[PDB]
Amino acid sequence: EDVMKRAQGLFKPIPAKPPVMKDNPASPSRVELGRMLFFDPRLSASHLISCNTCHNVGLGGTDILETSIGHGWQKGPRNSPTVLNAVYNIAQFWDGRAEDLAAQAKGPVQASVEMNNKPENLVATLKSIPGYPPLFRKAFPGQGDPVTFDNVAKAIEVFEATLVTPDAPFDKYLKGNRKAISSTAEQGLALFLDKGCAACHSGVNMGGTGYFPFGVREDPGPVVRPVDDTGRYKVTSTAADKYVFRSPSLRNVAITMPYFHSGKVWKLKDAVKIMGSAQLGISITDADADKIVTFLNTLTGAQPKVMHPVLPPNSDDTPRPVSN
Amino acid sequence: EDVMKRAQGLFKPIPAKPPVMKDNPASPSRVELGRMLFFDPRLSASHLISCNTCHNVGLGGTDILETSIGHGWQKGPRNSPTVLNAVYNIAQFWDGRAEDLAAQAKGPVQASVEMNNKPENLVATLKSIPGYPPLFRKAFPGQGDPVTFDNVAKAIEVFEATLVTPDAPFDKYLKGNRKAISSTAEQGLALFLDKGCAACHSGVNMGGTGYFPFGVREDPGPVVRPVDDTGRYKVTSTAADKYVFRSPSLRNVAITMPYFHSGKVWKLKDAVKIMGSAQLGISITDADADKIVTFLNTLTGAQPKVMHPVLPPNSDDTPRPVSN
Ligand code: HEC
Ligand code: HEC
Ligand code: HEC
Ligand code: HEC
Ligand SMILES: [Ca+2]
Ligand SMILES: [Ca+2]
Repeated sequence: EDVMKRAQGLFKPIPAKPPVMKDNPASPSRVELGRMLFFDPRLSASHLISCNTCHNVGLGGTDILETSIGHGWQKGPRNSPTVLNAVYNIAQFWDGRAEDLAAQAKGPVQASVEMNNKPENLVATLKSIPGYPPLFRKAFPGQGDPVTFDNVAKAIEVFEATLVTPDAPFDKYLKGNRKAISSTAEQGLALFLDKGCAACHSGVNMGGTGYFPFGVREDPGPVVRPVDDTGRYKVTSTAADKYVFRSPSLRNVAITMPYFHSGKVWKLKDAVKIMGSAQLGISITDADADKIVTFLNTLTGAQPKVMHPVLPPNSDDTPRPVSN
Repeated sequence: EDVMKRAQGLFKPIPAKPPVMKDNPASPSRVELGRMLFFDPRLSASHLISCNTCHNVGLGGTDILETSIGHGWQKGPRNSPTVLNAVYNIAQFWDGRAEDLAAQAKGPVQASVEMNNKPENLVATLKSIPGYPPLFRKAFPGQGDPVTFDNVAKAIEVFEATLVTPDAPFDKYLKGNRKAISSTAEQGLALFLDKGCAACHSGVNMGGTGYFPFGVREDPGPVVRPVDDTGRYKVTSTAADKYVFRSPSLRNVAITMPYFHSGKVWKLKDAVKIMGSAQLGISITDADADKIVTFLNTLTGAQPKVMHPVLPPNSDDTPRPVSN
C-alpha cells in the first residue's frame, strides 16, 4: 500500500505486445524468419551452434553454465545473459557495446569462441538453401537481394522482440493485486527498496537501464570479478569506465543462474549478499537475503512457448560445415 | 498401375497413430516427459548437449554433419541417423546393437564422445530439479522412486514413437493416388524396383528391416567404407558379419544428407550410384540416378511440429556442469 505504491512509482510491468523497433517493422513474415534463424545451427561455421544453444528458450533464455562454450568447445570470458526481455534494455551485452538487438546479433555470428562464422560464409550458406531466399523476400520485400548479414540481424531482432515474459506475479502485483505476491515476497520488496537496490534495478525491466561499477563500495574479489575483465573500459578506453558493467534486468533472475558477468556465483542468495556488500557496503542478514530472494522469485514471467522451426533443407551447393 | 500395384505389394505408408511399445504404454504424461528429456541438455555431463543437438527436429531428425560432434568437440566414427520413424526399424543403430528405442537411449547418455554422462550423475541431476520428480510420478505412477535411468529411456522412447512422418507424397501414392507423385517420380520408382533396391529397402519404413554387407558386389573404398568400422562384426564377433550394417530407412532421405554410416557421400545422387555399384554390380546411368532421386524425394513426410519444452529450472543442489 505504502510499499505497493512506492513500487508502482519505480517499476513497470512487461507489456503484452512486443515493442516497435525503429527502422525495423515487424510482420508475421519477418518475425517468423528470425525464429527460424534463431534456431538454425547453420548460422555457425560448424553448423552445430544456434542462438538457442547459449540462449535456450527452454532454460530461461540462457545456457546455465558459468561461461558459454561454443566453437571448438572454447569457453568465453562471460556468462550468457537471457534474451528474454533483452529488448527492453538500453544497450546489449554486459558492457553495453551494442546499441540494440540487430547490432547485437552480428556479434555471436562472427565471434571465434561462439559461432566463429564470417558474413560472406553465412550469406553464401543461406542463399544455397532453397527455402531461405523466398522467406527473406516475404520478410524484406522490394529488395533485389534480401539475403544479407544485415537482414539476418533484423529478422532476429524482431523475433527477440516477441521474447518477453509478461504476467510475472510481481507484474500482477504492480497492476493492483496485493495478493499476487506473498506476504514474505512483499517484505522482500520492502527490503529491496529500503536497501537501495532499485537505484540500479528499476523501470520496466528491473535493471538494464545504466552502467555502474561492479564494486561501488568493496571489490568483490578476483573470482567474482576477474581482474582481466574491466567491463566498459575495453569499449571506451575511459579510466572512469574500469570495472563498470550494465546493471542486468532481474526479470527471470531465479531461473538464469549462475550470476554476474563472470558466472561464478551460483546461488541467487549469495548474489544478493554480494550486491549488498559490493554495491552498498552492507552485510545483508541471512533472513533478509532470504526475503529478497523470495521477492526476486516473483520476477519470473510466463516463458515463451516456442515451436521449434522445421528448417528448410540444404541443397547440394550448401557450404560444408567447418569444425576446426 | 502395373507399377503402383507392384509398389503396394512391397511398401506400406507410415500410420498416422504412434505404434504401441511393449512393456511401455504411452500416456500424455509419459510422452510429455520424454519430450522434455529429449530437449534437456542436462541429460549430458556438460549440460550443453541434448538429443536435439544431433537429431535436430528442425533438420530431419539429424545433425547434417559427416559424423556427430559431442562432448569436448569430439567427433564420433558415425553419421547420426534420423530419429524420425526410427521406431519402425527392427533394431537401433547402424549395427542394430540396440533392440529398441528404450535400449538405444541409454547409449548416447553414457557415450564419451556424445553426452559423456553416467547414470548416477544423470539421476542425481534429475532429482535435484524440483519440477522433474512430479513429472516422473505422472509418467510412472505407483513407483516409490520413478526417477531412474530406465524411466528416462522409457519416456524418451514413447516420445520418439510420436516422431513419425506420415503423408509423404509416396504414401499418398501407395494409398491409391497416382497423381500424388510426378510421372518422373513414378519412373524413378520403376527403376528402384527393377534394379533390385527394394530387396533391402522395403516395408513400412523403406528400409530398416535387415542386415547386409555394405559391398555385396564391390568394395565401396576406404573413404565411403572406413576399413576400421566393420559394422555388425564388432557386435557379434562372427566373420560373416564383417562390414554388415542395417539397411537404413530411406524415409526423409532427401533431407538427411550426408549419407552412409561414414557420412562421406553428400549427394543423394552419388549415394544412388554407389548403391548400384556396391550392392548390385551395376553402373546406374546419370539419367537413371536422377529419376531414382526424384522418386526418393517423394519419401519426405510431414515433419513433426514440436513445441520447444519450457524446462523446469535447477535448484541450488543441482550438480555442476562437467566440461572436461
Ligand atoms: C544467435 C545469433 C544469437 C543471438 C540472437 C544472441 N546470441 Fe548471445 N551471448 C553469449 C554471451 C557469453 C553473451 C554475453 C557477452 C558479453 O556481454 O560480452 C551473449 C550476449 C547476448 C545478448 C545480450 C543480452 C543482454 O542482456 O546483454 C543477446 C541479445 C544475445 N546474446 C543474443 C553467448 C552466445 C553463444 C555461446 C557460444 C552463442 C552461440 C550466442 N550467444 C548467439 C546468439
Ligand atoms: C540490493 C541489495 C541489490 C540486489 C538484491 C541486487 N542488486 Fe545489483 N547489480 C548491479 C550491476 C552493475 C550488476 C552486474 C554486475 C556484474 O555482474 O558485473 C548487478 C548484478 C546483480 C544481480 C545478478 C543478476 C544476474 O543476471 O547476474 C543481482 C541478483 C542483483 N544485482 C541484485 C548494479 C547494482 C547497483 C548500482 C550501483 C546497486 C545499488 C545494486 N546493484 C544493488 C542490488
Ligand atoms: C538423447 C538421449 C538421444 C536420443 C533419444 C537419440 N540420440 Fe543419437 N545417434 C548419434 C549417432 C552418431 C548415432 C549413430 C550411432 C551408431 O549407429 O553407432 C545415433 C543413433 C541414434 C539412434 C538410432 C537410429 C537408427 O535409425 O539407427 C537413435 C534412435 C538415437 N540416436 C536417438 C549421435 C548422437 C549424439 C551426438 C553427439 C547425441 C547427443 C545423441 N545421439 C543423443 C541421442
Ligand atoms: C538400388 C539401386 C538402391 C538404392 C537407390 C539405394 N539402395 Fe541401399 N543400402 C543398403 C545398406 C546396408 C545401406 C547402409 C550402408 C552403409 O552406410 O553402411 C544402404 C544405404 C543406402 C542409402 C543411404 C541412406 C542413408 O541414410 O545414408 C541410399 C540412398 C540407398 N541405400 C539407396 C542395402 C542395400 C541392398 C542390400 C543388399 C541393396 C540391393 C541396396 N541397398 C540397393 C539400393
Ligand atoms: Ca546468469
Ligand atoms: Ca545422413
